[PDB]
Formats: sequence, structure tokens, C-alpha cells
Amino acid sequence: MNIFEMLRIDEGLRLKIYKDTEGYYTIGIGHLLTKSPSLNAAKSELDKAIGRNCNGVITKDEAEKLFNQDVDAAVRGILRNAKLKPVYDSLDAVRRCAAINQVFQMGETGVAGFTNSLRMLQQKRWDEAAVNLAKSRWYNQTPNRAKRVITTFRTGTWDAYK
Ligand SMILES: O=[N+]([O-])c1cccs1
Repeated sequence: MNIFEMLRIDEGLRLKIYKDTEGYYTIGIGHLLTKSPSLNAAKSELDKAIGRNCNGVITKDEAEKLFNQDVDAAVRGILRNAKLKPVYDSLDAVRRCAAINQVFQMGETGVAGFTNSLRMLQQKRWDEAAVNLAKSRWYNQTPNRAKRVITTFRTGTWDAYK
């Protein structure tokens, strides 16, 4: 297991534009295209991202290329965020994957309300952090995925992903 295999499990792979769990146009391995309800706007974003006229469809190689960029950008973002970097750097590599997973799904803005969880993670109070993480819109809206990510934060193992 690694971050790519983990997010591949959580996000799936679809080669045609689909709506994510929040109803937003997405493609590939959870590549958010736009929050716009206009499918044409999503298609424009897709063509811009891939560099050709896709007509709402991409290849597996193209999906994987976006995924690489997205994972990379998530990490680089975390490192530029003054609230996140100290916590991220305090973690072992497995728990860092859980951090990347959460940011990939929710964005840095999504993690803004997680101040108390973040402190508990930095303190390595793993069971307490796990309890706090579940008191969230995130957990309520995507409980099976959040449970996997939280188990990863709690244990620093890949037990939830087998
Ligand atoms: O950067 N971090 O240690 C993070 C943990 C959870 C969301 S981001």
C-alpha cells in the first residue's frame, strides 16, 4: 500500500465525467473539474486539464497523469500551509498518507475546522484524535471512507485498506 493505491481505492477510476459524492463534476481518480452545475463548464475544465478536446472522455493514462499531479499538488500545498506543515512533518509516512487523503478529498479549506484534531495528531494522542476526527460533516457524509482514513490515523498501519 501507498498513497496512490489508497486513493485509488477511495476514489475509484472512471473515464467519463461523473458527479462526485457532493454532486460536482469529476473525472478519472477523483479529479474535481468544477463546482459549476454547467456540464459545458466542466467539459471546458477537462479540455484545459488534458490539453485536447476530450468531449467528456479520457484514457486511463490521462486519468493517471491527472492523479499524479493532484497527489503531488496536495503534498506541496500541505507543506506551504503554516497550520498543516508542522503536523504533517510530525507524522510517520503511513499517517502522512491519511493526511494527503483527507486534503485530496476536502481541500485545505475543508481541513480548516480540524484544528483540535490536528493538535491531537501532533501530540500523538491517537485514540483521542480518532474520536475527534469523527465529529465532523466529513465523517457523517462519507462514513465508510472516513472510517478507513481515521483507522489509518489511529494506528499508523494499512489495516483498513488490506
Ligand atoms: O497535514 N496533516 O497532518 C493533516 C491531517 C489531516 C488533514 S491534513
